[PDB]
Amino acid sequence: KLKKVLDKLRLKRKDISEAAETVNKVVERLLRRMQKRESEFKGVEQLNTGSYYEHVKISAPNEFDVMFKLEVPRIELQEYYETGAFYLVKFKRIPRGNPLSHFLEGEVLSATKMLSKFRKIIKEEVKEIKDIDVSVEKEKPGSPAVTLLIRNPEEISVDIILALESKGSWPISTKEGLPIQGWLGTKVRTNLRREPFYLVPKNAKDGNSFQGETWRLSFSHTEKYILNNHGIEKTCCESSGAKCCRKECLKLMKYLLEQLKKEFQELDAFCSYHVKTAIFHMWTQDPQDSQWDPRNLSSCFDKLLAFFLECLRTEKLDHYFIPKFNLFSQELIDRKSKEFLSKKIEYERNNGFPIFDKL
Amino acid sequence: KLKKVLDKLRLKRKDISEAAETVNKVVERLLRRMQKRESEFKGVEQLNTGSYYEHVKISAPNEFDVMFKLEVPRIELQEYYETGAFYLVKFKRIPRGNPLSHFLEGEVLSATKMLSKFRKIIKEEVKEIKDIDVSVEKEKPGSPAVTLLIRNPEEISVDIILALESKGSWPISTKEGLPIQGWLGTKVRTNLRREPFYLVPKNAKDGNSFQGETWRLSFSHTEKYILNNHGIEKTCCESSGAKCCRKECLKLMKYLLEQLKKEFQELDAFCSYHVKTAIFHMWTQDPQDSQWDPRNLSSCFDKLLAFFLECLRTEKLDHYFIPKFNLFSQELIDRKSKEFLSKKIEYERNNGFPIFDKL
DNA sequence: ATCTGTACATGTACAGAT
DNA sequence: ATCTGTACATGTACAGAT
DNA sequence: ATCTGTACATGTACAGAT
DNA sequence: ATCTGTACATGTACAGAT
Ligand SMILES: Nc1nc(=O)c2ncn([C@@H]3O[C@@H]4COP(=O)(O)O[C@H]5[C@@H](O)[C@H](n6cnc7c(N)ncnc76)O[C@@H]5COP(=O)(O)O[C@@H]3[C@@H]4O)c2[nH]1
Ligand SMILES: Nc1nc(=O)c2ncn([C@@H]3O[C@@H]4COP(=O)(O)O[C@H]5[C@@H](O)[C@H](n6cnc7c(N)ncnc76)O[C@@H]5COP(=O)(O)O[C@@H]3[C@@H]4O)c2[nH]1
Ligand SMILES: [Zn+2]
Ligand SMILES: [Zn+2]
Repeated sequence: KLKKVLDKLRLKRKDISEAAETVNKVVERLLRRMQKRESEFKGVEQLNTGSYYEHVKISAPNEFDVMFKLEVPRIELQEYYETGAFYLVKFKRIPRGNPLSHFLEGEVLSATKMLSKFRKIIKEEVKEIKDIDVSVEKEKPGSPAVTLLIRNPEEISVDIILALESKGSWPISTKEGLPIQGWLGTKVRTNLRREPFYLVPKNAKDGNSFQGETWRLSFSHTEKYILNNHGIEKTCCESSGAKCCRKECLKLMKYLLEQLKKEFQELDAFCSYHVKTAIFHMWTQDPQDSQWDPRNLSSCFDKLLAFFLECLRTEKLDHYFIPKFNLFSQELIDRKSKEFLSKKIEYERNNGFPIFDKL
Repeated sequence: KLKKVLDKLRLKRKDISEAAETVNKVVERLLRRMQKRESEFKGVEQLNTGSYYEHVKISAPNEFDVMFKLEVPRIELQEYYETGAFYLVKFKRIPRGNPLSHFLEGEVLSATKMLSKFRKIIKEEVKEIKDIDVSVEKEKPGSPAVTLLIRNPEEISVDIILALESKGSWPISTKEGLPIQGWLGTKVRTNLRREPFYLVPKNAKDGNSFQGETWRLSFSHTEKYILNNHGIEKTCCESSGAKCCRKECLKLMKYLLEQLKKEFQELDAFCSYHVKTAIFHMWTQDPQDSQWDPRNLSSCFDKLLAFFLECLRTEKLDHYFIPKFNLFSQELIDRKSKEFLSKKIEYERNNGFPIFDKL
């Protein structure tokens, strides 16, 4: 039943090969451009993130996410009023003459300006490439990405995401986040929090305050580690261990949402990150690998579904790394929208998911 | 029962404080002296190893192992007669002002010369210490250590072990070693094998060829890791996890052997590394954390005893990292000594462990 | 001036103490 | 059940080197 | 400092086994 | 139907070389 759907969603070796050689050509070229050109982004480094590199991409290999991360030195952060996830970045002491002088304002590092130069460089280099059909997608407000459209023959999107890499303690808003103690352990949590944290040029809204200079926290690196080290036993899904169905529940849920979203404009507010967050919480609630036995795929998916509905009903979905940050606040997502998704999901669930059969 | 014995073997904090303050001073001063002038050992680095840092030291904190390890860049290893564990080290390059030219014995690096110099410097530094009563112990045949004897009132041994560090991949003799795949897993094993490997002086005084140019492999770093990360579950012995009794079993077995060795000179051939190796094999054999439940301390200890007895009776105890290196070979330990230990352990096992009550 | 090796600063798992 | 000393990892300050 | 080489994890594919 | 085992492919870490 769901086995058949997973067979459908499973990427094909040839397709992965073909898509990857092309994306890697383009990304390589861009990345070389960033340092080989005496730019203000010299020293930038590649970190692949997201579904494809987490092995939870479904249907086709047509979306690739990449961070270009730049080690900015000692910076001071300021919480963009009690969101937890948004900040203004100032320099403790401006060492001066540095690459990012012209991105500053009043001791503040403007996300908009820096992103716009990043973008300008990217468009410029993209015009300079002749063996691949590749263009730059129109900018979306509220997006930290510069997105590329490649037509191999087939359509592939690539998000190039500029990120500041900071090596200090994680911000205090994350102190109670990443609650993996009973699941992946305290040693894993402590190690993960010894890793750098990332800031991303996503603008905060209202259109009120310092919208354009605002950055946002990102833990794409931590999420990648988790997705690939997801068991309570060290050998989960390893060649000398036993398979679980955690990844496949993520795939099915992502598929449900993708399908519902294709059909219904009313679901625009919702996204795959909501599903990823919800399953992270579920993996926390039920840490034992035995609670994700492949033979229990259906019930596992069902429990995931019920949890998601609960989140819609209570209108609460806390960011996994930032507890105070409610992804389903009435501010972010309209109540009517959550009732709508609730009803659609309940429909599909109660009728053996007809929408898994269509295209 | 055995729990009361473990209560007796538990180290006291006040003792730990006292011993560690002194040990750390002396080690600190030696490492610093090595790091000075134009000594051959400049660049040497410190790695604390063995029981005390594995948290399996018993009775008193009166023994400390510390590795002074030196990276040796270009390096070629020749195996010593298919023994798996023993090698000659050759620099197939030119000195270029090499600090180790002085120890070169025509293409090869001499263990005994290097050790001799290391030791001479240590002795010299120890003379300049007037705070505490610390002396250098008479050299022991077959020992890669310069041993210090500190009278901190209480007598304390500090083994300063000279080591060569190579960052290349491990020698082929270890390919089928470290069989942790069904226990700690493939990712863990790959990571450990990405770590450097060590070489320490064999320093036998037997009389055989290449006696003073023979080094032995060492993985005390890896062993430390395994001891501190010993569960199939990432949360084993953590604060949101379940305690197991693996280390407690190691403690009991170490204690049985120590008591017997102090009573009977017949057991000089045996050492604690034998029980460490046996228990690593047991942990591979019985990988589930539920096979080391604290409630089953007697059973677990007993199965360990049973296993160990067979090793004596079949004359086989494979080095965990080097399969073909048999620690109980006829050539290392006499059948009489093995029979003697077998009978001692059998007796102990079948009559309440009276030796646990001694002293 | 600027640079950087050394060692202090901070955090927490582990396991003894109370 | 909580409190707490050691070992250990990583971030960062500044003296003395350049 | 930038790059290639090596090893092995993560995947898919598909013929022969259960 | 599912499992197993071999072949096939990419992603990622990091030693070591110029
Ligand atoms: N990845 C991610 N992290 C979030 O915290 C987040 N919050 C909302 N969303 C939305 O989920 C959807 C799917 O994300 P995808 O990864 O496929 O592409 C994302 C991703 O490649 C990148 N991106 C967005 N936020 C971040 C982030 N915090 N860190 C790194 N990359 C990010 O920009 C793309 C678009 O972001 P948005 O147009 O703002 O909204 C996304 C998107 O609609 C998020 N997506
Ligand atoms: N650690 C260790 N690794 C071995 O492969 C080995 N083979 C035999 N032995 C013997 O176990 C006994 C207890 O070891 P301990 O750790 O307390 O002190 C050891 C330890 O501090 C150190 N040492 C010995 N072998 C090594 C080694 N291979 N690597 C690092 N250090 C070592 O020098 C001390 C004396 O060594 P030996 O007199 O050669 O024989 C030892 C010892 O009699 C070994 N011990
Ligand atoms: Zn798994
Ligand atoms: Zn344990």
